[PDB]
Amino acid sequence: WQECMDYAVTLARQAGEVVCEAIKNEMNVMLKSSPVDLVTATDQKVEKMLISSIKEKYPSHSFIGEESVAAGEKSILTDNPTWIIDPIDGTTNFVHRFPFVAVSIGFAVNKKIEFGVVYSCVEGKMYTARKGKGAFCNGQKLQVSQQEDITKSLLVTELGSSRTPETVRMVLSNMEKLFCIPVHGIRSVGTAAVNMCLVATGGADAYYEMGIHCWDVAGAGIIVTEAGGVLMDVTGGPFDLMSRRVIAANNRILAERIAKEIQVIPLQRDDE
Amino acid sequence: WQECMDYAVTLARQAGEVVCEAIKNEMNVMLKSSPVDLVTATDQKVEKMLISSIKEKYPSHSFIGEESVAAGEKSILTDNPTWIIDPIDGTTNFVHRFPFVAVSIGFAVNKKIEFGVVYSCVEGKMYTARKGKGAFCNGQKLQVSQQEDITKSLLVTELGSSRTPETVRMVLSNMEKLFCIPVHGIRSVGTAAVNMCLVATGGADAYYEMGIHCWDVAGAGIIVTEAGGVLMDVTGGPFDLMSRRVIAANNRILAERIAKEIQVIPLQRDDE
Ligand SMILES: [Gd]
Ligand SMILES: [Gd]
Repeated sequence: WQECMDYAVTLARQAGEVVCEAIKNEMNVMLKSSPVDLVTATDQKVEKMLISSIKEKYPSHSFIGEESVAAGEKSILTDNPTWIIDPIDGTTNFVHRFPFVAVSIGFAVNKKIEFGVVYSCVEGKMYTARKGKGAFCNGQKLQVSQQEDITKSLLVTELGSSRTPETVRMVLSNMEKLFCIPVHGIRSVGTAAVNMCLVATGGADAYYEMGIHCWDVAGAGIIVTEAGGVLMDVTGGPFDLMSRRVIAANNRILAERIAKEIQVIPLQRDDE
Repeated sequence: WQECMDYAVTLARQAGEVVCEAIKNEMNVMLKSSPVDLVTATDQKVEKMLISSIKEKYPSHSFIGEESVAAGEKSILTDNPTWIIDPIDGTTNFVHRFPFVAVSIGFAVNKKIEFGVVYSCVEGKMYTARKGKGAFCNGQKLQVSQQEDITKSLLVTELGSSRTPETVRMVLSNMEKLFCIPVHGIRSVGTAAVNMCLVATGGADAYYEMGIHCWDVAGAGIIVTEAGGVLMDVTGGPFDLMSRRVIAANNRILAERIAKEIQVIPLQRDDE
């Protein structure tokens, strides 16, 4: 898989320069399923670029890409080597030129993530990890923080893509409960992958979110774990890449505490 | 004032260097008015260095510094040339090694901000503005976004330092109201000064917060305005530096819509 990985880094770095030059130009913003569900020609271009290049080199491999799913493709994960991608994690940020945008690539075999590559383009920060081999950022080794007291923690989360009153109310109510424990604070950068990378560096103690997709988390998941973190479902069960829910934390104490305080939202699985 | 400004820039870089070394070291974390109201020895030494360096060149100027006020110095703003400083804007970020921390220096004459310097030390971005001269980041001129439609905007805000349930509930309901217009999103990097510089670069369309202090916004206020944006009170009225409230937007159209949607939170003024 090292070869695939080596290749993935080169691809991500390259896709990153396309995003990077694009962010300075005018964009034709399109809508997908709602007025806040955005896409640009750059997300589509980037995904097409990634997919042709990998299939050209790994014809037998499968793909799960955000925009191809939007175009008809189905997000079912088999045992087969699969490339899980969000051409631009932080699409909204991209549209606004908010400087937190990543190319996210996760590689799964036997339905378990083997490596991950997350390229925060505007900062020129390359985050990578290979199962059993470490988490790095521009060659520097990552380690999650040591914090076991929630009352001294810094959390990351996002507001979500739903604008339905009932759902928003649940998301804010979950926030409120955490906030009031109290915790040191809550931050929101606008990208699950970047948020999770902040946990892998020890900058944030934990990230949680409900409503994400497998492409948003496939790359960064392994980076948190290889940095010494844990992935868990918000239900307190085992992390499930297709569940639309995640808790990425420095340790299991913090993760179970968060699971405890928040209420789950009903969501349609990515494999349904 | 150019001279003063030229000297402020130098001091910012110097203090910026102290913060950056310290961030990777073990810290002495102390409490101020509560368990979530933090201070480190770095906050204190940077502020001391700044003031003692200023007083030396300009013995007759006045100072409003966060940690000094904390120490008994009052926060009364007079016509005298006054330096308004947050030695570390984003103290909580600093304690966690969350990479958004800034040195913020505002300089006011006749109760009006004449120039501001915000150094985001970790990113290495020097933001400066001088009334009537423009706003820059590392030598590149800034300009706010042109978005006039609230439904296509990206907002930045903070949850605040209060953990009083009534208050918390007001912050979140304010958020809910904006969220549901809907707006494209809401971000939080953990520092008023950096959040405001993101508006000045056109990365975010507007920033609002109730509960900041004059030292949190004095430096960044002039950056947004010289970038072509506006400062307004939450009433839709004129910006009042000592009021603990601000709307910093690309333009008056978005500024006024936000003012129209949010409810005021009662707070003690900096001058009370
Ligand atoms: Gd995306
Ligand atoms: Gd501070």
